[PDB]
Amino acid sequence: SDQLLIRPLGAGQEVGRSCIILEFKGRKIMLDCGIHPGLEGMDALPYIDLIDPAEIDLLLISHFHLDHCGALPWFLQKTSFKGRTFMTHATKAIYRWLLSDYVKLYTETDLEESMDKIETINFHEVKEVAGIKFWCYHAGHVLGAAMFMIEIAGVKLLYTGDFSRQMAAEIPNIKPDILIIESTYGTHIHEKREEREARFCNTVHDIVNRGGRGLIPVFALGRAQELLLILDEYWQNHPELHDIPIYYAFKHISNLKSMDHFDDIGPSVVMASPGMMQSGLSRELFESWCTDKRNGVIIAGYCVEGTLAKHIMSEPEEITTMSGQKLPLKMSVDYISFSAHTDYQQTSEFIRALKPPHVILVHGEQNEMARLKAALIREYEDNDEVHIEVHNPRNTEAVTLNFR
Ligand SMILES: [Zn+2]
Ligand SMILES: [Zn+2]
Repeated sequence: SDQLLIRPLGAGQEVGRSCIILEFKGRKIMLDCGIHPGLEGMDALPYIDLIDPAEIDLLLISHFHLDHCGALPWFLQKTSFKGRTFMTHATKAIYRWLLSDYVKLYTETDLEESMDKIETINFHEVKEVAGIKFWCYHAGHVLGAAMFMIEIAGVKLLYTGDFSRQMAAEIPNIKPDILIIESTYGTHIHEKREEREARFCNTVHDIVNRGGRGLIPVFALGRAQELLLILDEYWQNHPELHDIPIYYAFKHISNLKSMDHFDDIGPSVVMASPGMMQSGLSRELFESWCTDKRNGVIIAGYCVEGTLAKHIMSEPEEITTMSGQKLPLKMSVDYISFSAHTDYQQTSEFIRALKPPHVILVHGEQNEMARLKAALIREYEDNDEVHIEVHNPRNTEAVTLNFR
């Protein structure tokens, strides 16, 4: 029998800095290498100290979001890592653009110097490195997102990275022995898409109707363009809103460039990034509008601990200006999901289709992940013909499996 070891260095019982180590029959693989959106500098990095970069044969990146590849430039240009790295074409493209803008660990120089060290891979195409065969499936979630299936000595493991089944994620016909899957939404169930878009539109409407400024923080394109389509349509069907502008930083939406390139007048809707409001325009606008109860913000994506958007949802009496000033939070705050992750029914169905004897949960808040684990254990705790062990390792903790 051969022993297989899986160990999160990031995203273990948390969302952020996804980086999971896999060790089997002499090979070592790293799955993702991102940073924690809610942490600063070196503290926002996975615990790559526990390992020797030089011993990593393969590095696979699921998608372009920062919590999955935010720390790559650093890893590639500042450690003893001399292995091979792979991404899908689109992922790599958006990588340079996205990580660059992130540069407001490494520098613009390092990023451009890592591009050469990153190989691309097409979907449904088998690649081989050090006796490790791998290929990817569409993950849904975002453009270019991939779920890597890995095979070593006949043992197969599927890593979902981040995925959605609502472009929908493919369900592999090839059954893996091990499944590493995201736990973002835990046991939550997503509300009907139509009810979601209606509540989103009615909330935006309420804000501008009372003379308010409505802020909609969004990232690169995790749903940005989709929301613009929803609002524009709604505006078309409501002539009484034609004089209320909608800016994006279509027939009713105009593009904005900066807080210095737009007039902040009467009621309006402004969709700006970053989605989690740590800095940038979304944060500046929030700081300029938070004291007026007529205004409102609508968080349309999942927000990691440590971020302003997440804190705002706790409905604090006051907020902290980037400059350190204290401002009262009077604008309304609403949360309507559009982050594109699977909910419990979708995760459950995915796992039921593949029936992996071993399921390893990552990328989920501790408590959310614990309920998912329990609910999954409960699902197969009844039938004795399907044995599935669910693991929820903390960062640094290893899961050990023996094969053959
Ligand atoms: Zn993601
Ligand atoms: Zn993620």
